[PDB]
Amino acid sequence: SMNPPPPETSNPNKPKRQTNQLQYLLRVVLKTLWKHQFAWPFQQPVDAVKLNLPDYYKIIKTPMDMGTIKKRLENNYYWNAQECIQDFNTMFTNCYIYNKPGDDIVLMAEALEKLFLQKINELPTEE
Ligand SMILES: Cn1cc(-c2cccc(N3CCCC3=O)c2)c2ccccc2c1=O
Repeated sequence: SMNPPPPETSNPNKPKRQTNQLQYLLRVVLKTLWKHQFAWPFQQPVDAVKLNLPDYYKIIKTPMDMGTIKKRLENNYYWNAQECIQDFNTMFTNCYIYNKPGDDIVLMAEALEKLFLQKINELPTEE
């Protein structure tokens, strides 16, 4: 029932890049999802204490959220776009794993994921 530490957003010994694809993931993908009317449950780690979800971190062992992704992008945490795309996919998948089909949170994830897929469909060619 307690919260775990959040995912890492800083690691000075992890090698970093700022590729044109990563810039797109920030300027296009994250900004589009962040401003969406359904973004708010995804803008920070799930607070299992405040939300009374004592089993959330029993079931979800790879937590991820847009607040974390935003920090990772703004602090140039990633080497490549695939790492960040995997973070978005982890976020969506966690929601579908934990919750029931048709729950409000699942509908919200599905709306965000539809936009995510549209934006990643036009991920620019590297350099
Ligand atoms: C991804 N996610 C998110 C929420 C969820 C909804 C609303 C609000 C917040 N907030 C606000 C600040 C801290 C916080 O946790 C999380 C949620 C709630 C119930 C069941 C499942 C989920 C879920 O799967």
